Amino acid sequence: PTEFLYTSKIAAISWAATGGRQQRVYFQDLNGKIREAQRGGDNPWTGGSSQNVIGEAKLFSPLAAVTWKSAQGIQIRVYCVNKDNILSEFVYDGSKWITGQLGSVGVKVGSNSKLAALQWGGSESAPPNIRVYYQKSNGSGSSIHEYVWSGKWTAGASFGSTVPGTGIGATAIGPGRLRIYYQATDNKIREHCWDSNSWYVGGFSASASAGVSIAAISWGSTPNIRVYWQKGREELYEAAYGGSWNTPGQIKDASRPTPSLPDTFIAANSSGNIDISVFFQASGVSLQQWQWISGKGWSIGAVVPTGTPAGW
Amino acid sequence: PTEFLYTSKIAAISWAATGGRQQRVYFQDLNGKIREAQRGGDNPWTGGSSQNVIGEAKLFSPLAAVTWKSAQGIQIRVYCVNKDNILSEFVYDGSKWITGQLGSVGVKVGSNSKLAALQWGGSESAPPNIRVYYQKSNGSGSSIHEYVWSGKWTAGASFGSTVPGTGIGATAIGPGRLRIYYQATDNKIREHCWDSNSWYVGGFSASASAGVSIAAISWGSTPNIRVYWQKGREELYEAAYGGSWNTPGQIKDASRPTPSLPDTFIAANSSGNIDISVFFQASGVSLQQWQWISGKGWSIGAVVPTGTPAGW
Ligand SMILES: C[C@@H]1O[C@@H](O)[C@@H](O)[C@H](O)[C@@H]1O
Ligand SMILES: C[C@@H]1O[C@@H](O)[C@@H](O)[C@H](O)[C@@H]1O
Ligand SMILES: C[C@@H]1O[C@H](O)[C@@H](O)[C@H](O)[C@@H]1O
Ligand SMILES: C[C@@H]1O[C@H](O)[C@@H](O)[C@H](O)[C@@H]1O
Ligand SMILES: C[C@@H]1O[C@H](O)[C@@H](O)[C@H](O)[C@@H]1O
Ligand SMILES: C[C@@H]1O[C@H](O)[C@@H](O)[C@H](O)[C@@H]1O
Repeated sequence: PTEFLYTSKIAAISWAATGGRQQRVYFQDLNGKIREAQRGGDNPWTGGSSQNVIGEAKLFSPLAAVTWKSAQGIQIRVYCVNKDNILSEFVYDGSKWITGQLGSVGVKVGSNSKLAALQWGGSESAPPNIRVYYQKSNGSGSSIHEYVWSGKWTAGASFGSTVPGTGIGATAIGPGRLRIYYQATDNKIREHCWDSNSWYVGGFSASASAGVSIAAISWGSTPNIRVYWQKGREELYEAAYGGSWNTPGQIKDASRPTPSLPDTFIAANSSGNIDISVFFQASGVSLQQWQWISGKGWSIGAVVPTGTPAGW
Repeated sequence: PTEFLYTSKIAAISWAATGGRQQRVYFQDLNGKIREAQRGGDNPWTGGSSQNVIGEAKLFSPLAAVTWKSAQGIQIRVYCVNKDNILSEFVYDGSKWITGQLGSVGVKVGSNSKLAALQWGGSESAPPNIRVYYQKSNGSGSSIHEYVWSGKWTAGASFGSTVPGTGIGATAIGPGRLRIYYQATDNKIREHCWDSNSWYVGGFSASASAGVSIAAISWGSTPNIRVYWQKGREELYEAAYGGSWNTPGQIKDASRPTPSLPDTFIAANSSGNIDISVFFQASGVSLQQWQWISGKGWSIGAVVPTGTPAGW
């Protein structure tokens, strides 16, 4: 066995770095602690142990993460909720892990809410623009809320009517161009857009099993968007936009059918042009990933270490 | 969600009492603590909360339990292993929970070993005869070992060649008549017997999926024996002896197929003539039970409470 909490949420990020793609994955352990696992290039994963704790949150807390490069180094922000359901934030300032200011704002989240976050603009010469999405109530037909950081935290918009505790996918397809994916009350995955001056319902739409976990990534000038969703113990689905949307298809391995455990979640990251990883929770309890090798295809990759309890 | 540890082992006992059947179930929480849930007659289950901790063991520790009535009241013994894989025992002396003497004997157990225990003779006027079964190594072809309590703890016999960390079912079909069920290296469930003066291979045999969890109960003058086994996410199997063995059959509900989660365990209890409960771990993560109503049949019964973490 491992110390990976069953039905723990997952958050993942990655950036291209000289010497290879850098990846960081965040997950919760049996104690409610949020751990980090790291990967550089194709070398095996590291971390994921009790020495890799970056913070603590309520058990089964939702998770989201963003990153960008600044003058002080690599910036990372991890969002979660505490035992009182207060949206909280952990900060990696380029050299160490500390607690962010978001917690002091006192944003209350629905107990069964998921989280999603996106960022754009952040660089060595510019400040980041962060958006965090969450829900206030667990009831059916609830909307999605947004908190904005542009110098200080402030409430943003609210939109959509979703299934209870819907999965949420969020990606910045361009500077100031946002796309949010969630599951509507009719079980169809919908899209909300912000291109410059206002929010509006996007054209994307797809049928999915109730309660799927959702993730989204994007890159390029077109731009290209990939939306992923998965119901535990079912196969992973991918919708791809490359100027227009294709027909969603399954990503699977004939020799390893429905590898994820029931009621679990996924997370996806991307960097460069183009590397993609989709994480899921499997028997073990293990943290695994689907990896994309442009041109070739999808294959299940290396297992991420998630600790070993005492006595094993 | 709940505080029930995913893939936690389960132990269950029951006895007939004036005013209704009494049941106690033991399971592990996210912190490694062993909790107790109780049931009297047909009233809903109680306990299972952080206030119902009877002890602590390593995470994913195997469990076994026995009970009998004495002059000081209801006696219960719960077996588990600590973080150093030392077989340990919790004692309910009729009024309170304390630690047993078995731990001081220093019996080392294989990290992936399961546990089984049986008892006979214990009453208000006689001392009990307890037997605990376990394994020393996790390798294929390993044997089963026994520890004996008849005034003091001492090593017992060793027998069989099993699959790694085999499930173990043990029941006293009569005073001094023991039956142990385990899975042999060929995946067939086998039986070992002790009727009076020596151990010997029993006649029972059945094919099963590799790594099934096994439980066994017995009662009556015939006597009657029921052997249960289950692989997580598959259906429960039952072999019934009523003078001779029938053909193993599945116990299932057409409207709730394979209700257990993958890689989970079961436990069974019985009392009177005749009440039977088979516990399993389902989505939730919940502790559920199949209940037998003589003549009628099997049906999934009430859910056992296993706590609610803070923030939910
Ligand atoms: C980039 C594109 O922007 C709008 O046209 C949406 O309706 C599309 O679904 C896509 O998100
Ligand atoms: C009570 C019976 O005892 C022996 O005859 C075994 O071979 C049978 O399988 C059964 O356990
Ligand atoms: C960007 C930083 O990289 C380092 O290697 C890690 O140890 C830190 O936790 C953080 O992820
Ligand atoms: C971008 C800002 O960085 C700061 O360190 C944090 O404290 C704020 O909450 C926000 O994340
Ligand atoms: C026999 C005893 O019954 C009581 O009700 C319980 O509270 C104890 O834990 C024990 O099971
Ligand atoms: C029957 C005996 O009861 C005692 O209280 C325990 O300490 C022994 O280990 C054993 O279980």
